[PDB]
Amino acid sequence: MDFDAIIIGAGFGGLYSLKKLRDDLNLKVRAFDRATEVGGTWFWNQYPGALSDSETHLYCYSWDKELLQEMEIKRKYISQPDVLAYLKRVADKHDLRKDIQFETGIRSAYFDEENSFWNVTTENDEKFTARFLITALGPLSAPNLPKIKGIETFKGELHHTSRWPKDVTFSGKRVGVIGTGWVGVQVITAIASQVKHLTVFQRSAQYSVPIGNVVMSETDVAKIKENYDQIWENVWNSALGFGLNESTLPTMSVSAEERDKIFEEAWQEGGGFRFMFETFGDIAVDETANIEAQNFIKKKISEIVKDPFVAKKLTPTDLYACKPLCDSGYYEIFNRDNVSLEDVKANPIVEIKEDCVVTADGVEHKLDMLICATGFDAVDGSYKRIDIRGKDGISIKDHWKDGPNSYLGMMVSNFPNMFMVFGPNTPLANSPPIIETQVEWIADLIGYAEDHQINQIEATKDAVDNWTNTCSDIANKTLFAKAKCEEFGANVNTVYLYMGGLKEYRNQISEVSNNNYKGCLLKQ
Ligand SMILES: Cc1cc2nc3c(=O)[nH]c(=O)nc-3n(C[C@H](O)[C@H](O)[C@H](O)COP(=O)(O)OP(=O)(O)OC[C@H]3O[C@@H](n4cnc5c(N)ncnc54)[C@H](O)[C@@H]3O)c2cc1C
Repeated sequence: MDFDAIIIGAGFGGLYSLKKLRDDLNLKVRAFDRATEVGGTWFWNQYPGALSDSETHLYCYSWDKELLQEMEIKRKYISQPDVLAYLKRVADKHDLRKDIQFETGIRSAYFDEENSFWNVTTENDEKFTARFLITALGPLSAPNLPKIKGIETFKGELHHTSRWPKDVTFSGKRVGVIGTGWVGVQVITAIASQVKHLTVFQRSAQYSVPIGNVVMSETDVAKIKENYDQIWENVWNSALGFGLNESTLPTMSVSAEERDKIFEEAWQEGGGFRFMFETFGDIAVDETANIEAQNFIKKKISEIVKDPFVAKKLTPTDLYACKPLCDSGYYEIFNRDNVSLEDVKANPIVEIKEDCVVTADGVEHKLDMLICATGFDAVDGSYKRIDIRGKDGISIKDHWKDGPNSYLGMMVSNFPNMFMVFGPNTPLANSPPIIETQVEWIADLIGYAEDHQINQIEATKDAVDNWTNTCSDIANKTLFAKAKCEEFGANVNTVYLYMGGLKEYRNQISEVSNNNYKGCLLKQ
């Protein structure tokens, strides 16, 4: 056996997994990533305007109190270069890179039932054995594309936001962006003032609220650092872990004037989860409440965008649901003389040619640069790109052919000694706290197994199915089921997130570890 544990991924999840298993459990560990450096999604996504949804002081690890006191809190939210710099400092400080093998994709992982360990094979045909396999593959996968006809004929710059190259310049160029979601809102806002002309190809108009990303004073920062213990206690006692005052107030239980005041206060403070969950307690649950949130944003759109026909084209016709978006000046962009909005739901893209995007009306939109601002695949995307075989050689893709599943978001029946970080049916909450929660639970179970000579840990089918039912029962009280959210698993009816909150999740998994790991088979 080469290692006690093998870790796939060197983002937030894989890095803390390595720290806990190597330095706290004193195990022999190796992590692998295709990336050339740590950071995960913050290494891969380097597009213009990439920015956290979580406020800076909470989008980080909490377990190293020296790091908390040391860390840079430059603005209220944190840019992609600065998240990457942070994670590199973590790897510096805890000497992680010597046990990470970079530029190394994992092709397959086959469980050896005779030896109760995993046979792991890299894409360069290196074989490694390890008792435990930690799959820290992240909650999102890159989504490829149904090829637009003729895309291969385009002779200008063709950039995908999931593989954004260095050295891109914008001045003097006609630029187009396909995609107006999470990523597209950030890219469009960042580049509109830099290009000669911007054409935005909008397939679905989405809601977005201001992010309110401001510089943090030394005073601001000192008071956060003085109160950090209480700040994290509030995280662990919350549903979402975003530092919000999570509301229980029903939207329709106050007057129209008081409702507008509450929305306006959130709009001015900024933040997508703030607008959706600090204002009232039923926006994601009650359609009448949700329409109030919709209308507030639609009214802001009509006030910001002066041309009422442009404002109409930007105005959504859907539920205010899915992961809430925020922006640094998105609707304002459409007042610019050098910006054109194309509704490609009404006027679809039908072809790309050597110098243009062609819409169904026959119009050739001439471009020097075309940007595909893509969405993301759900969690199981990264898993079916690895040939993972468990008991009886059944693959993870086959085991999940009828929909992904898990016990607690961390274990899959028929896949012993494998632990997922951010696997299917993990809570919806701020990611670093979820990740620390899961990594610490896995390490407690693994350290337990080492102390009790147990060498095969497996969730039962009944435990997996009960968790699917638990998640289904919560998720179907909400509008997220009805809203068809790609990042929650609508393209895999079902929402593959535990939506009972971080505090309740930590109660659920602590009950399991406290009751002799019920739902798990512990074998010697
Ligand atoms: C632009 C953007 C902004 C975000 N902002 C927020 C935010 O504000 N708040 C929040 O809570 N979440 C946010 N997220 C969600 C984000 O996924 C998490 O916060 C967190 O970064 C996930 O870390 P991870 O280590 O779990 O996964 P990742 O960072 O995705 O790391 C997974 C790693 O696994 C590697 N890997 C996968 N398959 C293989 C293989 N076969 N072989 C080798 N390596 C492999 C990948 O290369 C990747 O580096 C954001 C995501 C994006 C894309």
